Amino acid sequence: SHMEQLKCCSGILKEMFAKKHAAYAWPFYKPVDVEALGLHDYCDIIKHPMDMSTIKSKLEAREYRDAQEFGADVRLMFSNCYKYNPPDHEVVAMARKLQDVFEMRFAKM
Ligand SMILES: Cc1[nH]c(-c2ccccc2)cc1C(N)=O
Repeated sequence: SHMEQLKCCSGILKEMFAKKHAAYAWPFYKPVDVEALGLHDYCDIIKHPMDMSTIKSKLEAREYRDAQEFGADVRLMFSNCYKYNPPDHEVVAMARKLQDVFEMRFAKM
């Protein structure tokens, strides 16, 4: 059921925003501020930017037909981090930690 799926998707994103995962989930809360120092080339490398607040708004505006469409945006957010940043950057390790939380929840639904 697509309706039951999207309510579970809202639940997964709720845990991702919770205090428990806050230590590594904070860089993915809001869209990447391209006006900040060191992020002048972000728009040149990342063509489709995605973050948790945009996903939350897209769920509320019913922009996802099913769980797979929600999952695609969550993975786009992580893939943007892996593409733009160097492999040894701290944000890449944080992305892996938050993706572990998502992948385990997304598989068990
Ligand atoms: C995903 C991501 N978030 C941030 C960030 C930086 C400062 C404050 C809030 C978010 C940077 C990146 C990145 N370098 O990819």
